[PDB]
Amino acid sequence: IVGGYTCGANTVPYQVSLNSGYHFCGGSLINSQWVVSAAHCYKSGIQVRLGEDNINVVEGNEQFISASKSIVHPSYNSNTLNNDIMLIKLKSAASLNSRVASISLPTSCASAGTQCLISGWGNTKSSGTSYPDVLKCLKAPILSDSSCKSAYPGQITSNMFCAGYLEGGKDSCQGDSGGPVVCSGKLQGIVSWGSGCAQKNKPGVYTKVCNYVSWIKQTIASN
Ligand SMILES: NC(=[NH2+])c1cc2cc(-c3cccc(OC4CCCC4)c3[O-])[nH]c2cc1Cl
Ligand SMILES: [Ca+2]
Repeated sequence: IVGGYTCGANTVPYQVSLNSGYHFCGGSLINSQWVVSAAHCYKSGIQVRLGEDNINVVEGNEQFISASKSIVHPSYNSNTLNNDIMLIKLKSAASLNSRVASISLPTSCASAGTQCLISGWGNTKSSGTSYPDVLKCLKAPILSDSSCKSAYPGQITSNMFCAGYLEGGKDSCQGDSGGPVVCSGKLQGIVSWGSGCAQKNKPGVYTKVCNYVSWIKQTIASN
């Protein structure tokens, strides 16, 4: 997160860190045994780390659970990043409490201007790499589809939306990938892609979760 602030320990209880010997992507807990992340964060050997604040220090509240299976969307396209969503089933259910809790899936899509919270342990510099130890937060609005398409002509599908600031300075970045975009208490987006981080007129592009709720529900129900 570039231009964001320290969230505060466990203030984002649905935030998870996907770890393979180091933090590589974020994710969101949607129930005690399932997490939603981005398809481009897929790899084998994933350990899901819940209740984390400093990812390099065991401070208490952490639950480390191995992923039993990861389900990348069948129509995921790695060239366009269209359908960039993946479901990870945990080997055992997590113990939910005030520090580890799930986030609700949306019943409707959000509108432009809706302010959302994006969080993660991704890079905090736009020019260079600085990864943080604790969780960073950024409040950002969903942009209108004309502004989004004008920024990325020909690259936005109906399963994506842009959020952020066209003036640059505040944005999500690599490492925040797969993590949550929460608006009014509902998971509306997944950190997917953008041109650089916090560059002027190049907002972040997010997977539009409201278009996948029946898919998530049917897939969970059958696995
Ligand atoms: N807000 C933005 N401008 C932005 C920037 C990046 C940058 C990435 C990104 C860059 C390099 C590698 C990535 O994933 C690899 C690391 C782990 C597996 C795939 C990214 O997600 N994702 C991004 C997502 C966004 Cl929304
Ligand atoms: Ca920790």
